Amino acid sequence: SMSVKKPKRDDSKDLALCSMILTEMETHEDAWPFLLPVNLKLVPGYKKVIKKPMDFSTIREKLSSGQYPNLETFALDVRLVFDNCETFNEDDSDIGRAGHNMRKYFEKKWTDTFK
Repeated sequence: SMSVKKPKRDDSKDLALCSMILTEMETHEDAWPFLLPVNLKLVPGYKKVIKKPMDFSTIREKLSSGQYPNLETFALDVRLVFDNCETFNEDDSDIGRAGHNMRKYFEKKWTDTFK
């Protein structure tokens, strides 16, 4: 509360480390469904159903331009990519499987780097 603070967690490396995690996600073989924004002209249903589209390129731009205030807002956008994928794709599809794999991969790197 006022004039009463928990000890300062060092956050000075967070930007660099989120950038490393994102690089690893970008270079995974199963990243291909997530590298670019879904083309809303060419994919029926996407625009109406997926209220907040997110992809890796868009995360990378946000990251590089100071649009994440902290490491939790970065993790929210990454999870959004996988939650959108589950909303629109069958579990038993190549894209559906890709999204499960990528989410598992991300969650391990996140825990190992920060928890």
